[PDB]
Amino acid sequence: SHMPTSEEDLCPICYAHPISAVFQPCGHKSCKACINQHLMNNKDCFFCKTTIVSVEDWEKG
Ligand SMILES: [Zn+2]
Ligand SMILES: [Zn+2]
Repeated sequence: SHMPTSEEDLCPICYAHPISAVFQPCGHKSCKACINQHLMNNKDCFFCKTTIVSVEDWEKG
Protein backbone atom coordinates (compact mmCIF):
# COMPACT_ATOMS: atom_id res chain seq x y z
CA SER A 1 0.00 0.00 0.00
CA HIS A 2 0.92 3.71 -0.44
CA MET A 3 -1.25 6.01 1.79
CA PRO A 4 -0.32 9.71 2.66
CA THR A 5 -3.23 9.84 5.15
CA SER A 6 -2.09 7.87 8.24
CA GLU A 7 -4.14 7.00 11.41
CA GLU A 8 -1.43 8.74 13.56
CA ASP A 9 2.14 10.10 12.93
CA LEU A 10 2.92 6.54 11.69
CA CYS A 11 6.41 6.18 10.11
CA PRO A 12 5.58 6.02 6.26
CA ILE A 13 8.51 3.56 5.72
CA CYS A 14 6.92 1.01 8.13
CA TYR A 15 3.20 1.93 8.83
CA ALA A 16 3.13 -0.22 12.06
CA HIS A 17 5.09 2.17 14.42
CA PRO A 18 5.04 6.07 14.66
CA ILE A 19 7.77 8.75 14.52
CA SER A 20 10.19 9.14 17.49
CA ALA A 21 13.50 10.32 15.82
CA VAL A 22 14.50 13.48 13.86
CA PHE A 23 17.52 13.54 11.44
CA GLN A 24 19.31 16.89 11.94
CA PRO A 25 20.09 19.43 10.50
CA CYS A 26 17.60 18.39 7.72
CA GLY A 27 14.65 17.70 10.06
CA HIS A 28 13.24 14.53 8.29
CA LYS A 29 11.61 12.13 10.80
CA SER A 30 10.75 8.40 11.18
CA CYS A 31 10.75 5.58 13.82
CA LYS A 32 13.93 4.89 15.93
CA ALA A 33 14.01 1.30 14.50
CA CYS A 34 14.57 2.87 10.99
CA ILE A 35 17.90 4.61 11.68
CA ASN A 36 19.30 1.85 14.02
CA GLN A 37 18.70 -0.76 11.23
CA HIS A 38 19.85 1.80 8.58
CA LEU A 39 23.26 2.30 10.35
CA MET A 40 23.98 -1.35 9.34
CA ASN A 41 23.74 -0.14 5.67
CA ASN A 42 24.17 3.72 5.28
CA LYS A 43 23.95 7.00 7.37
CA ASP A 44 21.66 8.90 4.89
CA CYS A 45 18.39 10.80 5.64
CA PHE A 46 16.03 8.31 3.83
CA PHE A 47 13.46 10.68 2.19
CA CYS A 48 16.20 12.95 0.64
CA LYS A 49 19.42 10.83 1.23
CA THR A 50 21.21 13.81 3.00
CA THR A 51 24.03 13.10 5.55
CA ILE A 52 22.51 12.73 9.06
CA VAL A 53 24.85 14.68 11.40
CA SER A 54 22.79 13.87 14.57
CA VAL A 55 19.82 11.53 15.31
CA GLU A 56 17.81 13.11 18.16
CA ASP A 57 14.60 11.90 19.82
CA TRP A 58 11.76 14.03 18.38
CA GLU A 59 9.25 14.63 21.23
CA LYS A 60 5.61 14.85 19.98
CA GLY A 61 4.55 16.58 23.24
ZN1 LIG B 1 16.14 14.78 4.81
ZN1 LIG C 1 10.39 3.27 10.25
